[PDB]
Amino acid sequence: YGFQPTNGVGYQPYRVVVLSFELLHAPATVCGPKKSTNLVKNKCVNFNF
Amino acid sequence: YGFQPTNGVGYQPYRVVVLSFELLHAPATVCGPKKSTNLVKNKCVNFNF
Repeated sequence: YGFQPTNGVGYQPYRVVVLSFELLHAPATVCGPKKSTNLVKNKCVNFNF
Repeated sequence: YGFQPTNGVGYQPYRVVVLSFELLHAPATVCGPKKSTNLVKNKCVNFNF
């Protein structure tokens, strides 16, 4: 490449990262800040197990 | 000014410094990177006093 600070757009260097990840194949182990709550029973509730 | 990294030449910021010299009126105190020599006399020589 010929990266020079005087070059116009379409020639300046860009930094690129691609994120790939499997939806589900096993016990998942990568995810963010969801607060693990307690456990309730014998009631109609919604859950995010 | 509207300096943006996407701006083309003729709009990116430039840094400028100007140096002005007075042409000597007193014992000078800003000399070049020269080294002095011993003093001779009674001989045809050239000098840089």
